[PDB]
Amino acid sequence: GSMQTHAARMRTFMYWPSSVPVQPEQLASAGFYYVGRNDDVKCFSCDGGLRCWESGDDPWVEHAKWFPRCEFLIRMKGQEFVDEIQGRYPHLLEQLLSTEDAVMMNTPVVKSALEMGFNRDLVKQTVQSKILTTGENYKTVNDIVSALLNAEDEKREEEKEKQAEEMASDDLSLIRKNRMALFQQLTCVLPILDNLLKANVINKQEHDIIKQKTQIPLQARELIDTILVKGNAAANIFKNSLKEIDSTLYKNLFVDKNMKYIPTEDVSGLSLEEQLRRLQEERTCKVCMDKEVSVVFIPCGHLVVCQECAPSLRKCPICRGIIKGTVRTF
Ligand SMILES: [Zn+2]
Ligand SMILES: [Zn+2]
Ligand SMILES: [Zn+2]
Repeated sequence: GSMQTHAARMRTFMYWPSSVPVQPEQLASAGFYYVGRNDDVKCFSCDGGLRCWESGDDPWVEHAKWFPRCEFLIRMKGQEFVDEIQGRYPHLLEQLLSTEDAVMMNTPVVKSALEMGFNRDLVKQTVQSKILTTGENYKTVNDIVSALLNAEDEKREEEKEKQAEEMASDDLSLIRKNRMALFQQLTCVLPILDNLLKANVINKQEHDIIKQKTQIPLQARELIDTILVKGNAAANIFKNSLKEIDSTLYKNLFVDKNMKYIPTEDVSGLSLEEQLRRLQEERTCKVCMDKEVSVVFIPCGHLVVCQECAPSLRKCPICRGIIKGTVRTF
């Protein structure tokens, strides 16, 4: 409970990057403290996490958009304020679970940025991200110019990073692009799982985690995501094993590259609770391989980690998307 006081939260912002336009006082008053990496913050009350703050962001409003049941928020701002924000920006989370001259590229603000010479693709990615993470486009030219400059710097950093780490193989990329189709169509889990163990790509604890799931499809999605997290060596074992197990599936995925996906139902109509129930069922944190998954990444919408492991990740292990916030699954 050490972060329950305003004074304690302010002290954490000692390390806060001075260039972020959102000031420590605004964040701390809204219940957030600095977790110590980048510009990641968490609420002391609800444990909601938000990152990648931009000019014009109001911490109270973002708090209510994403964490409307937080007791601190409700006490400080009132239920009316929370209902108001939820009414203005409805169903932000559910939209994440559902996931070229668009309307968003043609507002006065965005045109003003384009007319200054900002790269059009950069503007598109930055605008798209803004809408998915906040439910709205840029409000002023000063805000978008500041966000675009920051986005340019992040892209440069990403370059250096991606260029210093081992590149994803073709095989890993293929598995990643066909994640959902494989969740649906892979039924031969154990031979592949045994082979990952024998290759020391996974250990016995991790082997047990996947083998003990109670239904084939539950085992299968744990296997696939574990592969995506472990990386190139796991993808290679998967590919080689599949060949011997199911020639038709191997061919579809790695040779003809013609897998067809089709959902049995549009869960998009189910309640948020039920969508999360299904997404979370017998899913184990892919980082610690011990605790249950209990976090949804914003804005990619993936369920991959527990609450203790989330703060350690800059990017989603599944899709490599930059994580801009974390919400609890229950
Ligand atoms: Zn909160
Ligand atoms: Zn974990
Ligand atoms: Zn993701």
